[PDB]
Amino acid sequence: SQIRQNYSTEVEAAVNRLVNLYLRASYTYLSLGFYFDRDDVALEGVCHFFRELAEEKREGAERLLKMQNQRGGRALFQDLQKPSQDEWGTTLDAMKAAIVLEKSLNQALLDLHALGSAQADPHLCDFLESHFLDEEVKLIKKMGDHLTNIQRLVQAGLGEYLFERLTL
Amino acid sequence: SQIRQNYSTEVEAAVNRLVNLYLRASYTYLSLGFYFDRDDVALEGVCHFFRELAEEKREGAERLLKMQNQRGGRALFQDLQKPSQDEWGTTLDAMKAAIVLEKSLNQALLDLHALGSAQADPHLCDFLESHFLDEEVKLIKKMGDHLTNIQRLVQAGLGEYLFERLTL
Amino acid sequence: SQIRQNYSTEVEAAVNRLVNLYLRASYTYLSLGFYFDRDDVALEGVCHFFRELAEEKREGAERLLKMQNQRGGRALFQDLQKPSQDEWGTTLDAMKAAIVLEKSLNQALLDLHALGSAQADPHLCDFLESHFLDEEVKLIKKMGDHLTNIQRLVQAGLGEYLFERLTL
Amino acid sequence: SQIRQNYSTEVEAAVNRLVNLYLRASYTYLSLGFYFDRDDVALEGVCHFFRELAEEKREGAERLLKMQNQRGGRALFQDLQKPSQDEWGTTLDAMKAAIVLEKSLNQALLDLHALGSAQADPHLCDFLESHFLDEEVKLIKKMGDHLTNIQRLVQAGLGEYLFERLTL
Ligand SMILES: CCC[C@H](C)C1(CC)C(=O)NC(=S)NC1=O
Ligand SMILES: CCC[C@H](C)C1(CC)C(=O)NC(=S)NC1=O
Repeated sequence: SQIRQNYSTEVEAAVNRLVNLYLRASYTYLSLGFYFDRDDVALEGVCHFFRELAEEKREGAERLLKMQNQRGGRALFQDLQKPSQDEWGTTLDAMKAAIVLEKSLNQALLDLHALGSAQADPHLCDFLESHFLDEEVKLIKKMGDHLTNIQRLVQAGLGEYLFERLTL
Repeated sequence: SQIRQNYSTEVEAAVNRLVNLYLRASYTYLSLGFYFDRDDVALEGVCHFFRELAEEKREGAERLLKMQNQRGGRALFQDLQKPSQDEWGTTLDAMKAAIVLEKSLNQALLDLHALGSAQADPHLCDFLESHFLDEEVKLIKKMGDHLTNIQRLVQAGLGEYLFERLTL
Repeated sequence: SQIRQNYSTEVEAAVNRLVNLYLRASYTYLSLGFYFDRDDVALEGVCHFFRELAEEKREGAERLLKMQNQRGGRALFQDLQKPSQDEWGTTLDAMKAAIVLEKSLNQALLDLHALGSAQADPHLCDFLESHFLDEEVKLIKKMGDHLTNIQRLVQAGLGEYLFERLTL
Repeated sequence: SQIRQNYSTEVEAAVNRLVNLYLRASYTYLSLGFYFDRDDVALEGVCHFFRELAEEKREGAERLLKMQNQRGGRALFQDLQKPSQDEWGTTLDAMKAAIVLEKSLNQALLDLHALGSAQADPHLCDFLESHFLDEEVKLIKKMGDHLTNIQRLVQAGLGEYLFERLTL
């Protein structure tokens, strides 16, 4: 590539993997969103919460793809694995699964940052810090807060309704 | 009729029956609405929900009557049977009865559509699809969502109050 | 399902398959979009054209999922297969592949409509006609128009630049 | 210096060198700009492109000088070497020379960042990342895109005119 400079093949490949992880995360949130839209689940606040997260992860993937091109790397796409569950249980179950997912994304980000540091790639490191690392930390804090409130509310049916109405 | 074209006597009669069904549905919702306005029931959100549905069914009947005339059919009215209950019990009972009513209207619509198809009456078929079929599907989904939330809330008295305050 | 009415297991499954097809189409357009964003391809008008299509297909999938829930069907997700190519060649190659993709989506829509008709499911048939069938016909006409203009322009390099600047 | 803290003599000197590089880059773009303003070259879009870059590099130098003072370093200026060419040939030649220049600036930035990291000077590292590293990456991507389009257009005279009219 005519523009490629200080961009290692290792980082390029790791960025492609992280794109796949973000798209897969988006797909998972899509599934979570429509599960709470089921007539036998019917928690619209929860549905909206997860659908918004699907959009955020998709946007994250697109930002990574833009950066890949800006650096002269080449986007390579793989199959997107279907979400790990077909039915997501209670709001509590769903939020626990969401925090597990975000922590795995966060760890992938931290791994990529470490790689960037080892390759002496400051543009990559700054890119991750500015657009991804703090966003993940804030989202995980929010999920933790939600989990704590859901747990304190669980009269389980009553608690789930009130959380959806008054928080989400 | 000078304007009548491709409008079978079978469809004409079925449309008159569907008008009666919609007016009867409107009357039922009128009764449901005023039951929840009783001082010993006193659930204003529920009262408003059903009164709005009474207006919707009445409007549906008028749209059918307009179409009957547009096609050159002749409106024939029958007695409107009084609603099946004088007292409607809990919000849960009422919502269950409402979904039963809507499914019966929906089935009458599907039957009429089938008749239209067999008579090769595309104007009728399009009319039902554009103004009735999707409206019914959306209303039934909403009722299902309500039923699910009411059920998860039923501290029965507390649940009924919260649903009325926070959803309706 | 408490709300499910006149919704066959066959249609439910076919809708799930069509969701997968739309998500896969969205993924393909995502890949096409970022290919034209490469510094060694650099056709921004083409990139934007395909990225907008990615968004349209994704929205189509979400509308299908909403309808699945409205009817009381159950969304089931499968792996999304990666796009059929990693590199998409010229604008001409890409547009040809795009029209092939849209025709396959269109055929899946026509198959589903035929299924709906055979199952006597007028809500499904109306849903497809109102939101999908005409959109596909219009998009395919537009692509055909583009293909014809690209072809008349192909001084191949010059033609590709002018099309991107003056049409897209 | 009363304010100087954690600012090594090595970084101070490297910053002075980078100021010289940016001023020299500004001077080069000034020359490129006025070459395309010649009546026997006459490509106003190209002239404007390079004149804007002259202003950007000059601003970059001033930001470095401001930072030097903020840290308690002492600005030292050297002769500015005249640009490497008096005449810049075709738009293609000029854009190639521009990308070579930007890559050399980028490498100087990466070297300075590496120095900062080795000296444990996080303020310097953050300063470069926030104001210089991403700007360079974006500018180099843009130049690569331009080069690719110029190349696809080169009927050389015709191609050069169209690029100037329709892109710049
Ligand atoms: C908002 C969900 C997006 C969706 C899950 C998905 C991946 C399947 C995505 O992340 N991005 C695009 S472009 N299309 C898609 O279908
Ligand atoms: C816009 C060009 C600026 C110009 C080349 C130059 C260096 C010669 C510069 O970069 N900055 C200042 S203050 N004066 C100058 O003459």
